[PDB]
Amino acid sequence: CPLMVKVLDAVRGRPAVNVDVKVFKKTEEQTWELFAAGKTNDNGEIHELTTDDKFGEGLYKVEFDTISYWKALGVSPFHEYADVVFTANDAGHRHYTIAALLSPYSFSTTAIVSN
Amino acid sequence: CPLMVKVLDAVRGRPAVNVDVKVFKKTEEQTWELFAAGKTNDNGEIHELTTDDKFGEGLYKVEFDTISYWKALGVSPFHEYADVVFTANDHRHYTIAALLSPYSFSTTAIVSN
Amino acid sequence: CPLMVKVLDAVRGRPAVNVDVKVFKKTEEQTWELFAAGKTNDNGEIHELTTDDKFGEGLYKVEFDTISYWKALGVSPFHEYADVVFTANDAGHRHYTIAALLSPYSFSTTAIVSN
Amino acid sequence: CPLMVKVLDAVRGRPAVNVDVKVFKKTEEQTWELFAAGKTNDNGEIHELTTDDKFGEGLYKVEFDTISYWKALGVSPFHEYADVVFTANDAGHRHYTIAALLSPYSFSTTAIVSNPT
Ligand SMILES: [Zn+2]
Ligand SMILES: [Zn+2]
Ligand SMILES: [Zn+2]
Ligand SMILES: [Zn+2]
Ligand SMILES: [Zn+2]
Repeated sequence: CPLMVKVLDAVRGRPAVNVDVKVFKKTEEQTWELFAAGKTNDNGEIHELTTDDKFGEGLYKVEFDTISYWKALGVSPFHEYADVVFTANDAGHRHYTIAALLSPYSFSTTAIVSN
Repeated sequence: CPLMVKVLDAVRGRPAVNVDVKVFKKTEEQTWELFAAGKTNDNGEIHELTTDDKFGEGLYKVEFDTISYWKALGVSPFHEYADVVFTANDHRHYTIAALLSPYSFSTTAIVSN
Repeated sequence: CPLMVKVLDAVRGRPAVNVDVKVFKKTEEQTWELFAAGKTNDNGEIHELTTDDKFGEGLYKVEFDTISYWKALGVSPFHEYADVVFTANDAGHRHYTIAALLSPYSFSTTAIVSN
Repeated sequence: CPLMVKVLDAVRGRPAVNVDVKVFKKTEEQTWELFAAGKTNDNGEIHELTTDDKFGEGLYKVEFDTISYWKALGVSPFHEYADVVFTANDAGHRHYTIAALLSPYSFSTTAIVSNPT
């Protein structure tokens, strides 16, 4: 599984469950085309997402729908969403885990890249 | 000054100097239109990014060009760039703080009156 | 396994391997007594730090030896070490994961608590 | 001013006001002696914490009382407190800002170190 996410909620000290996650890929026309999608499970992870075959070289954007996550818990957050944009698989085959730590007015995102 | 940025480098423990920062604003055509731009100074701040008059209600995107920042220091980082998107319903002042590491990016919003 | 750690290196985008982790527990005499110790593996995890039986109610301190970690990579960091202090198991039995993200001049810590 | 703190609350997007802060310094006897203390103001800063004269070489610990901060806002937090320990002024005279970002189950800290030339 070459693209994973792990989302944690810094307010509750729990994985963030039901965070809608879209992955886009940049096209020759310089637009973002929807590549993959899911919802974080009980562990704040998205199983599947894509495959070594269908992945490939290019520029990807992983978007977490943070505003819906917070609003559903009665919190009024700052950000519309949290993006991670990066070039993938251009210097040999890697696996990417995108970790996101969520607070209402703050976010962090960290990439773990393996071989 | 109603929209500020403060950028820190977590590797050096110094403000991040010369980080290209673009601010966009969402339009009725559903596109991002360039609204403001600058480069962080010696304190990692951009000084007069916009003005109370020009900065109305709407949806804004602050973009930090992190890949250039790092590459120029001989580091090969993870992110192409780092976006902060939010709706200003202001009257309020917004500081976007970013902490930069090669494989991690952290952002906090400070909102005042 | 009721007390886990997960340590990531924000410079390399890799789990932080060989970080010395000591766990202390507060005593009646108001001192810290050494409770457990380990070194992060290839995934930045310590695997069996204590056990449900030995890990009771009280005040604990998890210490990461960050200065040795960085110096060994030729970096001269800011912090001597990074501590996480917390009360555990006082409102019923929980499992605790302490996540740390390391940069030379910055450290971040998050707790994940489950039932 | 050679030692500042700046404390932010990640839940509110506001400076964290009235965070109790203590600074300790390590002694020859291997113990922590209280060196300075304050409460964060409206900007989450404590300013005149110490002075270039009083603040020499050594090992210091800056402690934020996060549990009181949160409890006073009705939040039951995870950490008892948050410590930042570091050696200061051993390679020439510097100024230190310790920035802390607080969430109920998460704590983040960054050091900004400058050379007053
Ligand atoms: Zn593979
Ligand atoms: Zn876009
Ligand atoms: Zn158990
Ligand atoms: Zn101690
Ligand atoms: Zn001085």
